[PDB]
Amino acid sequence: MRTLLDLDPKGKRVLVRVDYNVPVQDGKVQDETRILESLPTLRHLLAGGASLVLLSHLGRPKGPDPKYSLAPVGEALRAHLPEARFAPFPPGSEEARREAEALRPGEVLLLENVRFEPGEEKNDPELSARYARLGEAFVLDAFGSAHRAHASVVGVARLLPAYAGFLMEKEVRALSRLLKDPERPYAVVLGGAKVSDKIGVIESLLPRIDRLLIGGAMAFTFLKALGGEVGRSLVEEDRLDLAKDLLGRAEALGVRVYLPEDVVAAERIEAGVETRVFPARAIPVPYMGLDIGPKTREAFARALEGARTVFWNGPMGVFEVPPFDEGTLAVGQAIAALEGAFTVVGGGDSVAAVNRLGLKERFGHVSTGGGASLEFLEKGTLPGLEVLEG
Ligand code: NA
Repeated sequence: MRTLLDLDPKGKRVLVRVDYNVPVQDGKVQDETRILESLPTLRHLLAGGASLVLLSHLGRPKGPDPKYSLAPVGEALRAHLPEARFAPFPPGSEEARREAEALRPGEVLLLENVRFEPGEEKNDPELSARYARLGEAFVLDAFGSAHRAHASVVGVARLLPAYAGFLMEKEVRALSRLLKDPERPYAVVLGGAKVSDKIGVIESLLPRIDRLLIGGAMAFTFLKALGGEVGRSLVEEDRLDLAKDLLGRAEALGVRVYLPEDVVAAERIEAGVETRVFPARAIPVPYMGLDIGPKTREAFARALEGARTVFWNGPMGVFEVPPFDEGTLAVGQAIAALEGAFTVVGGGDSVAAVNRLGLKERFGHVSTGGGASLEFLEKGTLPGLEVLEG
C-alpha cells in the first residue's frame, strides 16, 4: 500500500479525504477527537510545501441537509490550524473548484459535506472527475469511509495518484494484527442481537483463533439450536442450522467456544424493570434474556486469561437500556484489566461502553466508530484500500 511519504507534496495542492464525522449539537462540535487525529497528516503535507483541500462526510444525509453542514467542523479545525478556512460549497461545484484553484502554499480549505452531492454514494465517475480538479494528488486518511466505493474515496483516487495518510495506515496496521500472524492465544468476543450479522467475521476469523466468546441476543439462536429452552428470548429461527454449523466449524478447527451460562431476564425491555436470573438454557416463558448474567461475566473474564490477542465487537445485552448494559461494561472492564494482551475493540455499543468506563487508554486499539473495521476483518481488504495499492 502506498503510504504518505511516497508523495512529494512540494508546490502541489493536495486533496485529502478525512473523517470529520463528529458529533454536533446546536452548531457546535461536541467531540473533536477525529479532527485532532487528522492533524499529523495535514502537518506533514504543510511542512512539505503543499496547500490542502479537505473533504469529509458528516452523518448520512441523502443530499444537502443543512443539519449536516460541516460549518461547525470548520470552526473547530481553524482553532487548531489558523490557516484553515471553510467554504459552504459542495465539492463537485464550480464555486468549490474556484476556491481550490485560488489556494496558495500553506493554505487549507475544507469544503462542504461530500454527502450533499447526489453522485457521491453512487461513485459517479463524472463527479469524481470534478473532484480531481481540486488537487494534483489524493490522500485517503479516512479508514471509516474506506469500506464503500464512494466518489471521494475510490472514484477520485483512480484519477489522481493516491496515498494512504498517517491515520489510515495506522488503522489498517492495527486491524491487520488480527489477520496476519496474530500473537496466540487469540480470543474473539462477539456480541449483537443477530448471528446473521456476524457470520462473515466468524467464518473469517475461526481459522485464525483459539477461543470464541459469544454474547448478546444472538447467543440464544446458538443455545436453542443446542437444545436449550430460551423462553421468549430473541431468536433467528432461520439461522438455527447455521448456528450449529458454525459451532461445528469451531470444533473442526480446534477453537474453544464459550456461551452464556446464566442471563439477566425480564418480561419486557424497560429501563430499571424488575429482573430475574436464569440459566441461559432454561429461561421460562414469558421471560426473555436481556443480558449475560454474573456467572457468564465471570466465565468470560476467565476465558480471556492467558490471551495475547483479544478482539471484541458487540454488546452482551440490551446496552442502551439499563440495567441490561452491565454485561457489556463488565466485559470491557475485564479486557481493560488484562496483562500482556493486545486488545482491539470495535462496534457501536462496545466502543460506546469503552468510552464511559474511564479506562479507554487501557485498550490496545479502539477502531473507528463504524462498520469498515468489521468488513475489513471479514474480507481482508476494502475498496478504499485497493485504490492505494498499485
Ligand atoms: Na476473510
